[PDB]
Amino acid sequence: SIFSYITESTGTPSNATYTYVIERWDPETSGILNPCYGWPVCYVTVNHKHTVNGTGGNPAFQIARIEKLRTLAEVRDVVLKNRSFPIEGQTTHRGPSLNSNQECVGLFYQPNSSGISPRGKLLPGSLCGIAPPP
Ligand SMILES: N[C@@H](CCC(=O)O)C(=O)O
Ligand SMILES: [Zn+2]
Repeated sequence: SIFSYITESTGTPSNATYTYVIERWDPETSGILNPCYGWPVCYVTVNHKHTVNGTGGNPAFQIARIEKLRTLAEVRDVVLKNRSFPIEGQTTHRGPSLNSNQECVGLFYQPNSSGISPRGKLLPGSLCGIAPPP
């Protein structure tokens, strides 16, 4: 799984600044495929749930192009090579009202590198608000 959690949500449900931690991404040993393999363009990003359905907002930043990577394990290899973990920082949400159970910052896949991301979703196995085991 991919473990991330928000440690502070400053503001209101519809206008918030999140402080977050993406703490750990466990090895990918079950053969899960990259859900955006074969798209013309796909990014893995740090992004947040923007709607009640969990679709992506404006990403904090993009980590890598991944549309040529067939498996989720290959995506993990590229993310862990290019970013030291834990990934920590802030991002912002302005849009639909989200309660704490609807807030989440994590690793999204998406075709766009900036702007609201209706086709962006958390990568498979993303856990929001749950700490990893020691
Ligand atoms: N930077 C955008 C954030 C949009 C979002 O919630 O993804 C704004 O403040 O309008
Ligand atoms: Zn948002």
